Amino acid sequence: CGLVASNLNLKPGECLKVRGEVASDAKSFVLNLGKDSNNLCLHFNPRFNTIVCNTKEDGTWGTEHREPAFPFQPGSITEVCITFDQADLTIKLPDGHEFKFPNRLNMEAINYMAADGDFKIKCVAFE
Amino acid sequence: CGLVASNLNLKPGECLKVRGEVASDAKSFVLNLGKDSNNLCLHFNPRFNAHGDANTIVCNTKEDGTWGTEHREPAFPFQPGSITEVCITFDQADLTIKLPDGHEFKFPNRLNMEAINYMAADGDFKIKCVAFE
Repeated sequence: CGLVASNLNLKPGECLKVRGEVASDAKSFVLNLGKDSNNLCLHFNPRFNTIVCNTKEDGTWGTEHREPAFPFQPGSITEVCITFDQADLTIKLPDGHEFKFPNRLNMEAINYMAADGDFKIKCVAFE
Repeated sequence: CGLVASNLNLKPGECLKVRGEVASDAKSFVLNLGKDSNNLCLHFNPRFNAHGDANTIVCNTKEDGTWGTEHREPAFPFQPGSITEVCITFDQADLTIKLPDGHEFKFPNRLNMEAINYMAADGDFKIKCVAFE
């Protein structure tokens, strides 16, 4: 499976920039953010067509949001940026388009990040 | 207590670039590399002080939790409160550590790691960027 990072201590206003290579045969990939594997403030699941976003609280999936698809290209290097406040997480897509996603679990920090095997993380930065 | 990363899958020849902020009160910091927390191919513990005598780079390994024979490299003048960068690569023989001034030193791959999957910083080194080149 993909890169896993803990003790991130990402605070409100701070920006998490993840650059990675989308598999040439990928039909989807996954980026999870939160406190741990069972507590996610953001399950980011683009599908090669829609973007599924959800939360997880104590292992229990929340209600999915679906955003309009982003034309991620297989075999290419793409970049996603995540910021958050008490109210919303903001997800910036490569084309500069943004959407918001509620901070339903009222997380005060993002400490956990994980990608799956369909998204090879090449670069993580905290801005 | 600092960022911890797993499933790195760093392979021979690949460069691991770690950029981070040295704590303003730091007299040293620690960056660990290996298979897991108990198995380290590199314990990178630079000790800097412009106003102290503890100036040296402590290097060691850890095998099943046990520290190996520690090596000491010449000190690097890391400045507290600054953002610094280190790049690490490896082959079967040695790990190569690239310091900010471009200076390199080597450290033996005594535990014969074929891949690095684990990295951890301490509370004195706040990682800002991790890159795989």
